[PDB]
Amino acid sequence: WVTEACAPQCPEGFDQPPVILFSMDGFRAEYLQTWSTLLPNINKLKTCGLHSKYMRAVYPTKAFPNHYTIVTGLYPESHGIIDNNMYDVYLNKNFSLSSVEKSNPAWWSGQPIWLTAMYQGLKAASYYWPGSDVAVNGSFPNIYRNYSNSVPYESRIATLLQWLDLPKAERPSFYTIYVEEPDSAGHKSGPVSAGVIKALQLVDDAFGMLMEGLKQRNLHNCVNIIVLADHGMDQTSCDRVEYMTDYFPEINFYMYQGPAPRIRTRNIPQDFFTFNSEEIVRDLSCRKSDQHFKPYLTPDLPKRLHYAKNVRIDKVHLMVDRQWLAYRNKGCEGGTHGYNNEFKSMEAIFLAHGPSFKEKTVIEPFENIEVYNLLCDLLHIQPAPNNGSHGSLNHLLKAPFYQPSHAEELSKSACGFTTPLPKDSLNCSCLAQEEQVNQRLNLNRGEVSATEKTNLPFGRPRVIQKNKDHCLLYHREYVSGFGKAMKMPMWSSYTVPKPGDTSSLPPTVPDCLRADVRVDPSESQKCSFYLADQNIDHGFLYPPAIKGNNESQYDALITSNLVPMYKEFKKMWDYFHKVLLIKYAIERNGVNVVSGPIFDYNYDGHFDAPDEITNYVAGTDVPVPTHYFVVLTSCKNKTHTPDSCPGWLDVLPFVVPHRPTNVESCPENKAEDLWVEERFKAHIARVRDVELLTGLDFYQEKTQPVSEILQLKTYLPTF
Ligand SMILES: Nc1ncnc2c1ncn2[C@@H]1O[C@H](COP(=O)(O)NP(=O)(O)OP(=O)(O)O)[C@@H](O)[C@H]1O
Ligand SMILES: *[C@@H]1O[C@H](CO)[C@@H](O[C@@H]2O[C@H](CO)[C@@H](O)[C@H](O)[C@H]2NC(C)=O)[C@H](O)[C@H]1NC(C)=O
Ligand SMILES: *[C@@H]1O[C@H](CO)[C@@H](O[C@@H]2O[C@H](CO)[C@@H](O)[C@H](O)[C@H]2NC(C)=O)[C@H](O)[C@H]1NC(C)=O
Ligand SMILES: *[C@@H]1O[C@H](CO)[C@@H](O[C@@H]2O[C@H](CO)[C@@H](O)[C@H](O)[C@H]2NC(C)=O)[C@H](O)[C@H]1NC(C)=O
Ligand SMILES: *[C@@H]1O[C@H](CO)[C@@H](O)[C@H](O)[C@H]1NC(C)=O
Ligand SMILES: [Ca+2]
Ligand SMILES: [Zn+2]
Ligand SMILES: [Zn+2]
Repeated sequence: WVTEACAPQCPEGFDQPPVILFSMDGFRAEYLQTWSTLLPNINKLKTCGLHSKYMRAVYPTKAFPNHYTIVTGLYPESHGIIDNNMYDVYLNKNFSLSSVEKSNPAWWSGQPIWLTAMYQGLKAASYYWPGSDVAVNGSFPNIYRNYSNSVPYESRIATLLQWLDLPKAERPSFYTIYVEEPDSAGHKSGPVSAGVIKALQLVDDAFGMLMEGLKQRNLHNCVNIIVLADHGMDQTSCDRVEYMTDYFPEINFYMYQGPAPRIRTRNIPQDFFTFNSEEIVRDLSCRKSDQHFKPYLTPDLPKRLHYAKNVRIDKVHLMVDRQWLAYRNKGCEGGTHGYNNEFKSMEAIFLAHGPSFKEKTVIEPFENIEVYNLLCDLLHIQPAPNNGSHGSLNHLLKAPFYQPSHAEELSKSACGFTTPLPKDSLNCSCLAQEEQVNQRLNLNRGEVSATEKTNLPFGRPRVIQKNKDHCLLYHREYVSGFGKAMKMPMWSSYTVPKPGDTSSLPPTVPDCLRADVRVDPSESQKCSFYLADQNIDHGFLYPPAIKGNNESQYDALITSNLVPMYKEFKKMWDYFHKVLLIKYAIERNGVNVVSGPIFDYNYDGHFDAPDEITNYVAGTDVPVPTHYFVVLTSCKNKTHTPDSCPGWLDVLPFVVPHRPTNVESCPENKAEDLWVEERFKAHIARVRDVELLTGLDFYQEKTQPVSEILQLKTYLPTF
């Protein structure tokens, strides 16, 4: 097989292609992009078959959360396995690799692929996998095997080939195989060592034994083999470790030491809920200028990670930088994993071979949460509710099983111009003159279609929320979707064109703010609402001084486009729309911005119901957003503008947390140009992430297949 050339070639007896999920622990993308030629069998698979540049892991980048994420399609917070070592309050038990509690079905949530196959009339066998040796939802896989890390790989492969020798009735359709290397060698020496090469050569022979075995069984060109990894590897040193003793006078708390630290109380389960978690982050927030970590609360963490809604995730969490560790006391060598999944060193591998997959194709990077949807499509089975976008991975397959469709709108738009005179002043006034700008808001059929072409190129974001009373408001420079109930816009779409050298930019008009004649005063936001609240003040979603002359910016300064913002948050919001937005408009040759509020007080990752919202503006029914999104959209080819682009798009979304203090960025000593960009970049999320938090599906009028649009939806930009 290793000497053979690139080729369904399935023989009689086998009617459907079998799926094998090969896992090589700690096999980073760096290993495949540098040492691939040293691996004869793996190099023959990357050339003939299909492979990605890298496969994005899930935080924390460890075996048990990632392996179980691949088989379920759920985030660690949803499937329960948030860490290899964790504690449950309600069950009052400790989960550990050495403990017997690993076999307890109460820890394991969701439905893995092997069970999904069994519930749909397909047998599933497994030779090692975190969860396969556990009775998830009562049932066990058809051929499960109790874990033993010291078993030789040749015997593991031999028994898997023996399962394929079984007759059609007893013969399983789905398989999984786990390998400890090149992870064990990564901890022993490091990611750039001779030790990992020997382990990489050892996994190559192990994969070689499977392909050579399948060759004599005439299944090497029939089997849909998927060789992937859980995480990557990063070098560590005893000099590159942050000690907690240098931050606290006395340690009276339990900490999960390593790349993903979690602070918990010792007295459990009584003092768990009453433990002052917000105190620890406050005592760790920018204590040193050369600090190698950042303390975070569960909802304060970047939304893209999806690591908050689970009782096992301790409220106080630590975000350690690249190559650096965190320990409780003074009492390391080689390498480790558990860091941010966005990091280059934590990028896993993905390689596939078979008749279902496209031959000699190098696909773009994707998240492990999507593997479950692909596995279901390969086995011809309906998936269980997972967090992966079904249909996103159709570009990998020659013949896609699931054809995705656009998200159905559950709420119809129904605001209209009648007279330019306002019924109620709403305690707001502009010093400037007669009401001439009020008639400019009133646009004819042609003028509406003009702004629905320039500022709305991919169409209006459809409301996926049930009974959401909303109205569409049109302006010459921006189109917005006002939310009648929350008295603020859900979204605001506007295409900023490519500007000149622009050394001096026009400033925003101060003290000028009028009332909207289209929106009814009962559903309108009053300026007196922010008068009583000293902490929160009126902020505009769409910046007025971004398009046109001094007269044109009068449309934004109205009761509409007004959203509640903190005085400290405005420093991040205004600087981004005055310096950064223009800077990235030059690089992309114009940019389409879709911005709005996010309500996620229950930190589940989904949009909040009116009852779910806990904080409102002082003595008013207008809510306060938890986060604010900014979706920047352009094109892959820089020659075209977002208003008129034929081809593939380029996206840069954000989920900026709406916090009363900039304690996350730490603005002390640093000028706005040194921390605003850094925070936005740290809070970059997928288009699917903004969609789930708002209940607004984007890009529905874009002339491209639903499968191709989902690739942009799942896309996460990495710098
Ligand atoms: N199904 C399983 N059941 C129990 N233990 C397993 C199973 N699969 C793998 N393991 C064990 O989990 C290890 C991989 O876990 P990890 O890579 O997540 N953690 P490790 O390398 O020990 O170091 P840390 O950075 O977490 O300190 C393997 O080497 C096995 O010993
Ligand atoms: C889980 O294991 C930890 C130890 O790893 C246990 O923590 C101890 O809990 C007692 C109170 O019950 C404290 O006084 C000790 O200080 C804790 N130990 C350490 C090392 O800090 C915990 O009780 C275990 N939980 C269960 C349910 O087994
Ligand atoms: C994996 O190990 C477990 C625990 O040793 C085995 O489970 C036992 O199975 C027998 C029947 O074979 C039952 O009578 C026991 O009650 C089970 N114990 C527990 C704690 O579940 C299991 O059979 C082993 N599986 C394999 C494939 O070796
Ligand atoms: C990931 O998917 C799961 C399943 O679709 C979601 O979990 C469900 O969420 C609803 C609403 O909160 C609950 O009523 C269900 O009980 C949950 N089920 C399970 C098994 O957890 C989860 O919210 C999704 N997460 C994201 C980020 O999309
Ligand atoms: C558990 O198994 C039963 C079998 O009847 C099934 O109906 C149910 O959906 C399963 N639940 C999960 C969470 O897999
Ligand atoms: Ca929510
Ligand atoms: Zn691992
Ligand atoms: Zn490991």
